[PDB]
Amino acid sequence: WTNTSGSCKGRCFELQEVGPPDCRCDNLCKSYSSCCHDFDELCLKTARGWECTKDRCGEVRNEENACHCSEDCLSRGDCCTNYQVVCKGESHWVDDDCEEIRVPECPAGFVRPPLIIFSVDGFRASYMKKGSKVMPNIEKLRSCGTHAPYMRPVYPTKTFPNLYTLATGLYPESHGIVGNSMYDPVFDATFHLRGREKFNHRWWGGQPLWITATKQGVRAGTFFWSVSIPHERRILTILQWLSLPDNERPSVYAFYSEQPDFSGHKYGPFGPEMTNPLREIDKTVGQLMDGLKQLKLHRCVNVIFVGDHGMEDVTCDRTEFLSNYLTNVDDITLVPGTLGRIRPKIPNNLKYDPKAIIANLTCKKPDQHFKPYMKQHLPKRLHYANNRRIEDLHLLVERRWHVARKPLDVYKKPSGKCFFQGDHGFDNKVNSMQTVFVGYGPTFKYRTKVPPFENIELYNVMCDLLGLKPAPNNGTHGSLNHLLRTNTFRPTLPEEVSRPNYPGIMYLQSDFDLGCTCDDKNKLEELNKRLHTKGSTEERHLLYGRPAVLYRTSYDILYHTDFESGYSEIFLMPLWTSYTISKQAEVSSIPEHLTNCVRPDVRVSPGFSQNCLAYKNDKQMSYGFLFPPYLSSSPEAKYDAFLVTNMVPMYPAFKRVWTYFQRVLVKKYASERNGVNVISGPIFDYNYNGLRDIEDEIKQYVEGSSIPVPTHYYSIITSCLDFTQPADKCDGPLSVSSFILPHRPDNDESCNSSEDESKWVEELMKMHTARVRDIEHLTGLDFYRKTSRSYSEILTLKTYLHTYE
Ligand SMILES: *[C@@H]1O[C@H](CO)[C@@H](O[C@@H]2O[C@H](CO)[C@@H](O[C@@H]3O[C@H](CO[C@H]4O[C@H](CO)[C@@H](O)[C@H](O[C@H]5O[C@H](CO)[C@@H](O)[C@H](O)[C@@H]5O[C@H]5O[C@H](CO)[C@@H](O)[C@H](O)[C@@H]5O)[C@@H]4O)[C@@H](O)[C@H](O)[C@@H]3O)[C@H](O)[C@H]2NC(C)=O)[C@H](O)[C@H]1NC(C)=O
Ligand SMILES: *[C@@H]1O[C@H](CO)[C@@H](O[C@@H]2O[C@H](CO)[C@@H](O)[C@H](O)[C@H]2NC(C)=O)[C@H](O)[C@H]1NC(C)=O
Ligand SMILES: *[C@@H]1O[C@H](CO)[C@@H](O[C@@H]2O[C@H](CO)[C@@H](O)[C@H](O)[C@H]2NC(C)=O)[C@H](O)[C@H]1NC(C)=O
Ligand SMILES: [Ca+2]
Ligand SMILES: [K+]
Ligand code: NA
Ligand SMILES: [Zn+2]
Repeated sequence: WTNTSGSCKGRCFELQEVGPPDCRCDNLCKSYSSCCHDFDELCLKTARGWECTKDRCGEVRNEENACHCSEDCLSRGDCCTNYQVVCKGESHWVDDDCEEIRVPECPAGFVRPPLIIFSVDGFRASYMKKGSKVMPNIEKLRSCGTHAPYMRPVYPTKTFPNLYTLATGLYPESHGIVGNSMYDPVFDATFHLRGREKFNHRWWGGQPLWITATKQGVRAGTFFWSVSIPHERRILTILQWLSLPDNERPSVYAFYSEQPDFSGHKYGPFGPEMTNPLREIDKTVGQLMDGLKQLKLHRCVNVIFVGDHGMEDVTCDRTEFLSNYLTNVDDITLVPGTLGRIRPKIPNNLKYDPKAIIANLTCKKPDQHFKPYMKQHLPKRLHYANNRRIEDLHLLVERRWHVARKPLDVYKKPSGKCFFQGDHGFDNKVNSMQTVFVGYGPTFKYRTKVPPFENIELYNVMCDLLGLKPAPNNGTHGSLNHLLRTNTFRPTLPEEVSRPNYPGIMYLQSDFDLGCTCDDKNKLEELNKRLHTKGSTEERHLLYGRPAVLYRTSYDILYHTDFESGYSEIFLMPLWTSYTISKQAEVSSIPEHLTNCVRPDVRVSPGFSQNCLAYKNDKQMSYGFLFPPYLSSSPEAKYDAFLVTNMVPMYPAFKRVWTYFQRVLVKKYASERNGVNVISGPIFDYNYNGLRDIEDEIKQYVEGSSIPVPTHYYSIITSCLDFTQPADKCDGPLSVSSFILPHRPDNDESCNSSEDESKWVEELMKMHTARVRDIEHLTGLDFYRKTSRSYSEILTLKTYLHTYE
């Protein structure tokens, strides 16, 4: 219980931690119904508005006013933000020319540049195009400071998961806020935007910036504002805080704006009605900057202007209804809209039949505007599976569409129209969902554009800007060093844990009883005394050094004319297979007599090899090769491609994808990019946590054997950023794209897979694009260790995501 009888006198927006039975006066008390009885009259003053007027200059101080224009206001930090402009002939910050801030210029008493995070809800990246015509203050931050053309949010692209991601550097599956609404089957409770439940700390995991700061003895302003506090008051409060005594003043502040999200929902992202909301946000920014200038802090503070997600054209007319697919939608609960999450309406209902539901939801309309996934089958880049609050059954919705349970849930007006024309929440690589980032201040670079990056990266950077050590998170610390003038983070290469063996030719064909047969032989190669020696293999095919193995295991480096690989004696297959394909490379066939050819590898003991018998006996599982016979450099070299040490288990369904990739796409990449270097390999993620499985976690083997089946196959395709130089002779920055393809028994994901592979395989691969960094997590390997670039540049490269938008 809170004793509301107390008073907020001399306590307004106090940074003091106060709890029951004492009443509060902080910027969140209203949200807790714990404000002292006079909080509003003493703390939310509104008299005379938010701006000084000529007739107010030098006034007698009336403590009833919202903000002051009296002579003493400056030293009290009470002035309306335009005080000096109206009353002292100064210029608005926005009218001042941009000037490089080479070192912080702070009043005495400031030991470090404060950080102010200015978050705008639903600010689509492309809104920035509206330029100084609409947002002159924001355009000055953007053009003069450091900006990205856009920033990638996390899925789902809604506000709660994104704001907490920004605060923690964690994926939603790790921090717990996996949606604006969610049900936790252990709590048996439902979290909603509206309601008290969300205030319960049990929902919020990880360690958000304000906690990290506090634990390390750095003072944080309040990172939450009750909706009833007008933005002008929030700004005045931050400026008031900044004027506090040296020993009370916070180092980090957060402003939040609910716009332009709401206007976007109402009017759509391209409505003429969006201009007004944008003007208002810009005005608020101008208040902050004017205020800062008044305080002599405009060349002292670092400011981050950042959005949580974008906004797409979505209207009532574009709603799919589950009732068109399912017989009883009244027995399920659906988290709806721009994503779908499905569970039984009655928790734990025994009659719930997810296999039958998914079957009815799979490719049943030719223009179907969503796709069902068991969560473990969602593209790995989304990192949306490892949490009990994430339903097993998910619907990825097509941009511009909604999914609903039944037409009852949709409310057309007499106009046949809906009240909303905008929404968001879709796949985070969708263009419309991209949001904004600008950094401005002494620690950021001047007039610099940086490539787009993910919002999970910012937590490390804000820690850097505040001299803090970040809690464990999903950012890659250093990948954003290029945004900063100073306070960069010097990364260190992870230490290799397992050294490879380099087995020579040791066994005889006679030693092998694996059930493998090859109808032909290359007897010439038996005469090559230096067969499979290093030679020039590593320098042609392993361009960026061997991947470091970062866990305890036993593996062999194997050399070949056309490829090199790191063969695991434990998983019975390569951890990685690396090869270079030149722009002019020739594609050839697998000779008919070699169709079913598999050859024992005399470098590796029979006990550490797969056996073809398992494959012959398993009527569902077939096999493929990591280095493709199609790209052999000669008929003689092609024999290497059929070694049992190049073989991996693949469902025929998957082989349709993989063969198209091996035979058609790699060459196409080489042709388009002036040669490519390829590293491919297996991934084991049976418990869908985005991390390499230990042996105990692998749950499927080839029939009758201990050959483990990968849940995915990866490929990393590198070339020279400067496409005029061949991949193998590159002098500068690299260009990379990667994939993590799901290894599945069918192609149900691909509604057109009945057609030729040229009609559907690439579409599938684009959906499963990935960062090299994703693959590192899933494999425990570390790539690009030997290059001519800085470690920081490599880190950036590893976080790159080729989105194909
Ligand atoms: C993204 O980055 C994060 C952070 O580094 C990585 O997540 C970490 O993964 C490691 C390795 O598996 C886990 O280590 C295990 O930790 C457990 C117990 O740890 C407890 O205490 C820690 C530290 O105080 C705390 O962070 C953990 O919090 C989890 O559980 C809370 C209560 O349920 C929950 O509120 C919170 O959201 C978080 O849940 C998430 O993680 C758990 C697994 O712990 C998972 O089941 C859940 O679905 C969420 O994903 C926890 O109380 C030890 O017993 C083990 O021995 C082991 O050391 C870390 O716990 C985990 N940290 C966090 C915050 O998630 C991700 O792997 C990385 N992702 C990728 C793809 O790289
Ligand atoms: C709730 O708050 C009010 C105001 O703080 C408390 O009223 C005071 O009670 C003390 C103790 O009897 C008196 O000496 C003061 O005169 C009261 N203050 C005023 C301004 O009237 C009240 O006691 C609190 N209720 C509790 C403690 O449960
Ligand atoms: C999947 O869709 C089929 C229709 O294609 C549904 O089949 C109906 O089944 C009910 C009994 O469950 C029958 O009375 C109807 O005659 C069937 N419809 C038709 C037109 O064949 C089936 O119910 C759906 N299953 C789920 C899980 O929703
Ligand atoms: Ca795993
Ligand atoms: K088979
Ligand atoms: Na299909
Ligand atoms: Zn919204």
